Amino acid sequence: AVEKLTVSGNQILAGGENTSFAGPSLFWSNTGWGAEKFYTAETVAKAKTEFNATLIRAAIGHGTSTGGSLNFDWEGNMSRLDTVVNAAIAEDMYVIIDFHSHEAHTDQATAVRFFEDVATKYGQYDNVIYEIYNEPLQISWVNDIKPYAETVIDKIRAIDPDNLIVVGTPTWSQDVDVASQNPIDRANIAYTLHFYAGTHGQSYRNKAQTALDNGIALFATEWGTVNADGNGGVNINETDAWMAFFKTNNISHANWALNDKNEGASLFTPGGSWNSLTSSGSKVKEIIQGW
Amino acid sequence: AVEKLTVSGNQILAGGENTSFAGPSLFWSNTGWGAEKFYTAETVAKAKTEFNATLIRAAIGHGTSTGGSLNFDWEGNMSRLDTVVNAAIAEDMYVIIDFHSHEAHTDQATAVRFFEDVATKYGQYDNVIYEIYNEPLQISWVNDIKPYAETVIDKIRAIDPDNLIVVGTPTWSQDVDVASQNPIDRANIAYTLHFYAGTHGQSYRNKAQTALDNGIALFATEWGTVNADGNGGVNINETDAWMAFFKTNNISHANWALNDKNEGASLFTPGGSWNSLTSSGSKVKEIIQGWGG
Ligand SMILES: OC[C@H]1O[C@@H](O[C@H]2[C@H](O)[C@@H](O)[C@H](O)O[C@@H]2CO)[C@H](O)[C@@H](O)[C@@H]1O
Repeated sequence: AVEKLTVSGNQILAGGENTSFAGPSLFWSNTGWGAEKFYTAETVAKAKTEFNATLIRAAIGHGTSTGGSLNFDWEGNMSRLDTVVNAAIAEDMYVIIDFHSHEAHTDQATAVRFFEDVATKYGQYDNVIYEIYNEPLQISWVNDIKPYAETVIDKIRAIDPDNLIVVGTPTWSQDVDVASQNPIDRANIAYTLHFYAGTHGQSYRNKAQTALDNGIALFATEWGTVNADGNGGVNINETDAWMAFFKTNNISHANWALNDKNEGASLFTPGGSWNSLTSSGSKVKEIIQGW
Repeated sequence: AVEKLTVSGNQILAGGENTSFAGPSLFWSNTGWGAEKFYTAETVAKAKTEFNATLIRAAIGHGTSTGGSLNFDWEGNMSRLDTVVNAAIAEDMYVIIDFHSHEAHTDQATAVRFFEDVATKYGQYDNVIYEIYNEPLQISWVNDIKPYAETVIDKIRAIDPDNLIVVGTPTWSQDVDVASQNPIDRANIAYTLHFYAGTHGQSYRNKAQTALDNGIALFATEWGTVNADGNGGVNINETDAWMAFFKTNNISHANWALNDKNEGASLFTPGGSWNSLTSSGSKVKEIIQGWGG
């Protein structure tokens, strides 16, 4: 079993203690996107045996115009999620159930369906973390994200009252500072912080520091060692700066992405696996093993 | 009236004869979960006229941290159970009173309260079948489930001495083979077997075969035609394989679930009922209608 997660001030506690966890985020679960082969019990086990990962994020794709997402293949995506969640539980790892969307607030009925479903099927497990809105775009925290979050949090809690729920923030989950000015009034809520080392520097970390200073807990559910588009070279200086920042603030994180697509963010070289890591994968392996 | 259910060897006898019954299992009775609307006398009557169902399972939600369960709304869940039980008696159908939990052994005070109340109110009826622990998880049969079971069975039996009590087994009630190695020394006790056609096949039937061969009777109080992930299509051939295994061994069963949630296991389409069945609903209706009721 894993320790239950709760929020106290700007800290997420595990079994009542200050600590943090590191693991990989699976790539989009979308049918046709190539990462389906990774949504397996075998891969979840490998994340643990190879990197000593303590968590794994299931990025269940959502989007009314996003091919192969929940809007086009509910069954396939939900089946992949089920496989990963059950494996995570069996491996004593946390599983971040991510409604991987950039438009959750405009397709609310689908979001509610997704969350009532996951809360019903997996809510009893302390391993389960709900990530209700991956990456909101340049929208309003108070008027777009917050109302949607309150609605979804309440729908989830009518089924599963105990849990840590991580809420996306404006501008691809960078504006944790804006969210911190008007936090959500519900128990155990953390806020999403996303960054890509080759694009987001100190100024982005400053925004995260502001959020922590304002009293909200952060969870970096997705981050890359490369550029913001998921490609390019590994920026060690910025990656190390960000990891140091996370370590000294007990911020848990999931790296993008356990996949083999021909892009720098992939942990594996194209058609490769755990024995053929990319430059990003090699760095991520050390970070996770050393966490 | 319905025949008295007893256990002899690995067989459940009705009035002393070998036979089995089939019917639908209602979804979680929980307040706010959308299935409360199905816990009605009309639904029980319709399960009989539409599907020829001879039983109906009332899945009364339980969970200290399970929203809308008996722990949060005692009266609401109990009232729904009451409506279904009385209708079952009025329709000459068996009613499986299911303490729908994944944690009964860790909240025994609630389990005892629930069972003493139900045994006191409905124990006089032979229609009543007690299912004391829906689905134990990764726990011990000998160290966790069995002690819990003996305690609850004794609490029930002190009030209602005649009835069939079905006990959950490890790993979502799949480990009947494990339970068969150390059976409970109480009269008329059957053991729970749960499976989903799209996920569990011959290896799971083999575990059940091990249990039967070891001397214990089984009752498949919950089963689905689809994948265990609740979604997906109906696996016709595997469902038939399981139904043949049940028919030949006279194992009674309740299908999951008489509900309208948009998932493969629901018998009905969203906002639908008896005249608007899902692919699973059509298959389940076929099985129940031709079972023997
Ligand atoms: O290859 C599948 C799909 O990828 C899309 O880009 C991804 C990118 O690979 C991933 O790293 C990032 O996190 O998300 C984007 C999608 O927003 C690409 O845009 C699609 O054409 C392609 O089919």
